[PDB]
Amino acid sequence: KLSAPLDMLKQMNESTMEQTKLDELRKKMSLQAEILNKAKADNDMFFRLLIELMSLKLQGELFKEQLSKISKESGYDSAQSALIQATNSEGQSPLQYALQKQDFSTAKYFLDNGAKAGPIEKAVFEIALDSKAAKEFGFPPLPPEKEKLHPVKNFGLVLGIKTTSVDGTPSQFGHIAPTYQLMTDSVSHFAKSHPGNKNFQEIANAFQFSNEASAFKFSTPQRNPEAGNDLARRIQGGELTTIPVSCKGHAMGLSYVPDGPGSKSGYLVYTNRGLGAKSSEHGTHIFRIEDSSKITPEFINNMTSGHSNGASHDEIMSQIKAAAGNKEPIHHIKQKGQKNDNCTIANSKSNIEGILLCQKAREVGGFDKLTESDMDSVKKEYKEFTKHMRVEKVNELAKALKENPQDPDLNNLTKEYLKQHPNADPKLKQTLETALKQASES
Repeated sequence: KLSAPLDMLKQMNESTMEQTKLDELRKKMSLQAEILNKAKADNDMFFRLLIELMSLKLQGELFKEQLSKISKESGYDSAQSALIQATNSEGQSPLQYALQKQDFSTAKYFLDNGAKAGPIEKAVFEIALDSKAAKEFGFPPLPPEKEKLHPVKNFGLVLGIKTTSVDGTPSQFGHIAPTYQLMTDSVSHFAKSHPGNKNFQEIANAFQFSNEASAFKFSTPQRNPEAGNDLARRIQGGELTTIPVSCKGHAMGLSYVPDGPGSKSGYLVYTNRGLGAKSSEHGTHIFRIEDSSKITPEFINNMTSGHSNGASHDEIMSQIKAAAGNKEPIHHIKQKGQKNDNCTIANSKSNIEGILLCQKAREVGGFDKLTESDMDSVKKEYKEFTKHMRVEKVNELAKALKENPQDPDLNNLTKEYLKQHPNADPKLKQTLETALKQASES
C-alpha cells in the first residue's frame, strides 16, 4: 500500500550529505555560475513563486513542470540548481521549507528533482515525522531510540553551540518532550537552590504542572483534550500557568500570569524569537487579560498540539490574539533573534523574563506603576536565572568530558563553545579549558 513513504525515506538517505560536503557542492556550483556569468539568481523571487506554486495543490507532473519554469524565471538553470542552492530569509532550503510545512508530497518531488538532505534537512524531517500529516502520508511512528535528547542537542541548545555530532546529528532542532523536560528541570533546580525566591517557586510549580499535564511524547501531547481542561482550570483558579505552544515545525513560548489567587484577570505572555516573527518583534509580548475565561480548554489544546495537528504560525498567532480580545500588547521585551532552530529552549526560556516582568507588575499594582529600578530588578533576576542555567551546563559539560575524555562529541562541543563564545565569563572558559587539558591525557 504505502510504498511512497518507504521510497521517500530511501531517497532522503541516498541524498544525505555531511554539511561540509553539501557546502562544497554549493560552492562548486557557485564557481560554475560565475563561469557562465549570467544574471544573479533571485532567491526571494524563487521562494515567492515556490510558495504560490505549492498552494495550487497540483499533481506531480504539472508541479514538476511549473517548478522548472519558476526556477528559470528566478535565474537558475534548472529546478535541481535552484533546489540545491536557494535559501529563504529564514535560512531554509526549499526541501527544509517543505518538510517544516509538513508538505511531504512537495518534499518528495524536490527529492525526485535532486534536492540534497544535509543534517538540518534531516533534523527538520525527523521533527515533521511526529505529526498527523506524517501518519496520514503513511509514515510509521518514530523509533523509541529517538526519544532521548542527543548530547549535542542537550549541550548545544542550552549553551548555544552550533555543531554536528559525528553521527550526523545537529545540535539545532529538538523535540518538544525532552526539551520541555529540560526546561522544567532547569527551573526547578534554580527554585530549589533559591528557596527565598518566591517568584521562582511559582515558576517551577507552573512548569512542573504543565510538563506533566501535557504529557508530550516527541512533539505530540498524549492526552490532548484533558490536558487543556487541566490547564484552563488552573488558569481559571488564578494560578501561574505555562502553555506549551507550537505550530508546524516551530515552538513558541506562552504563559498566563494571574493578578492574584482566584482572580479573573492577569497577563498572557507570548514569546517568539524566531521563525514567523518579524525581526523588529523578536522577543516577548505581554497582553493584558481582563477576563481569563477567554483562555479556553480548546485554545490550550490547540496551542499544545499545534505542531502535531499541522497548525500554521498565523493560525496559532491569530488564536492567541483572539484570546487577548484582539487588543495590542501592553509591553514588548526585545530579545535576540534566532534562526534555523525551532526554539524549543530559546522561546520557553526567554518567556520567563516576561513572567518575571508580570510578577513585578502584579506586586507594584500594575504596569502603570513600574519604575526604572523595578524593571532593572526584573532583568537582574532573569539574568541570575540564565547565568545559573549556563554555569550548571558548562560544569556538566566539563564533568562529562573528564569522565569520557576520548569522546569526539564532548571534545568538539567543548572546543566549539570556546570558539563561539569568545566573550564568555573567564570562569566558564577556565573550567572548559582545564577540562580539555585533562582530557588530553590518554
